[PDB]
This record gives sequence, C-alpha cells and structure tokens, in this order.
Amino acid sequence: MNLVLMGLPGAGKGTQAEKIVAAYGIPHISTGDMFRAAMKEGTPLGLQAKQYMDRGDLVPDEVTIGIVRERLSKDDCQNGFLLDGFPRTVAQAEALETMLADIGRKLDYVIHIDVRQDVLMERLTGRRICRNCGATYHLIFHPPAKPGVCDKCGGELYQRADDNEATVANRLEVNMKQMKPLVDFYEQKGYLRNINGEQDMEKVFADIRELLGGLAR
Ligand SMILES: Nc1ncnc2c1ncn2[C@@H]1O[C@H](COP(=O)(O)OP(=O)(O)OP(=O)(O)OP(=O)(O)OP(=O)(O)OC[C@H]2O[C@@H](n3cnc4c(N)ncnc43)[C@H](O)[C@@H]2O)[C@@H](O)[C@H]1O
Ligand SMILES: [Zn+2]
Repeated sequence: MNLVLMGLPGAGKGTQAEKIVAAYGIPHISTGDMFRAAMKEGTPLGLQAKQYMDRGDLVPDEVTIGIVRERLSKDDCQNGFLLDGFPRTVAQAEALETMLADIGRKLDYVIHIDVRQDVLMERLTGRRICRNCGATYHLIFHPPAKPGVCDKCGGELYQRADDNEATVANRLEVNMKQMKPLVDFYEQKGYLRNINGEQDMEKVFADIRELLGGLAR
C-alpha cells in the first residue's frame, strides 16, 4: 500500500499519519521530520533547510526530491509506505511518479485532508509540543492537564519556531500556491481522495480507514 498524505500546514497530516502507520505497520516518511533531523545533526542539508524552514518557505525541489529518492530505496518500504508532506509541488509529484516506477511501484491513493484557512491558522498558532518527548498538544483543541507541562513526561511545552502567526501566514500562502494545483494533477490520474479534516480526530481517522478498507476489498 503506497500512500500520500497531502494538505495545507495544520490540516492534521502528522496526527493522522501516526494512527495510520500504527494500524498497518508501514513506514512514515515525513519530509518535514527528515529536514528537522538533518538540522539537529548539523549536516549540509540541515543547515540549508533551516533557512527556508525558519521563514516558512519551501526547501528547493532538487534537494527535497533527492532525500526522498534515497529514503524510498530502502528495503523497509517493500510492504508499502506513507509519504507525509511530499509531494507539495508539481515538480515533486512528477519526480515521484518516476522514482516509484523505477522501483516497480505505483501510488494507490493521494489523501487530501481539506480544512479552511482560518481554522488552519488556529491549528498551528495554538500547537504546543513537549521538548522532552515530542508529544503534541493544542491550547484550544486539546490542552494538557496543567498549563505548560507535558502529561506524558512532565516536560516543558514550547511553540515550534515556525508556528508564530507571521510565519504561519507565509506558510499557508506558499503551500496554497504550490500544493493546490496537485488536487487537479491527482484527480486526473484517479489517485485523489478528499477527506474533511474539520472533524474530530477519530472521525477523520474513521473516514480514512473506510477509504483504505476498499483496497482489501
Ligand atoms: N515536500 C517539501 N518540499 C519543500 N519543503 C518542504 C517539504 N516538506 C517539508 N518542507 C519544509 O519543512 C517545513 C516544515 O514541514 P512540515 O513539518 O511538514 O510542515 P507542515 O506541512 O506545515 O505541517 P505541520 O506539521 O505544521 O502540520 P500537520 O498537518 O502535520 O499538523 P498536526 O497533525 O500536528 O496538527 C496541527 C495541530 O492541530 C491539532 N489537530 C490535529 N487534528 C486535529 C483535529 N482533527 N481537530 C482539532 N485539532 C487537531 C494537532 O494537535 C496540532 O496541535 C516546511 O515549511 C518546508 O520548509
Ligand atoms: Zn513529554
């Protein structure tokens, strides 16, 4: 099962991805996470990605396509995979068709999680993450028991560098311009499936699971 989760920042891609991989046992490939990992490690790519990420801009296509190509070549992707946040430009989608064909694979579904921009703004600015264990909370939608403290480990909660209002405004704009044309691109190939992301988390997951059940039918 080869899947793509696509959506504007804050739509709930990572949230749903965790639930999906836990049910199927397939790898979760997130370009955002890979870039953050390179940043922490201090590699040449992490230093380059940092500048774009901090501004809410997209990292150049050539660079992004390369790290994905390398990741998809591993044996752990033999039973399927879930691409989260890639592709997000037409150039990236065209490259993906080719990269997959090269390893003898074709996409099953491109799940587009749709949410209105005003809601997305709130989704991101209110997000708080645990500095210790990485658990995610939301000040409005799902707050911790005690303010500023992680329920899981007692760690400090903080706001991601790119989740401030100004950076979020730029992220939404560039992703809207680059990613939205992908809806049409994938509708044409028949891979696209829309999911209403303005529902409670379990309901969004149920809609996805229902969609995925059809692959086994
Ligand atoms: N392909 C690519 N090409 C070029 N550059 C690339 C690239 N990929 C990455 N990059 C670069 O890397 C940067 C970062 O990329 P990335 O980290 O991938 O940024 P993103 O796409 O903006 O996604 P987000 O993590 O911010 O949101 P999400 O939808 O996963 O949200 P979550 O599930 O936490 O949910 C958000 C919040 O809402 C809450 N929530 C989730 N679902 C619900 C729900 N149903 N109801 C209420 N609250 C909910 C969550 O708890 C949370 O607080 C990019 O800006 C770019 O610089
Ligand atoms: Zn924690």
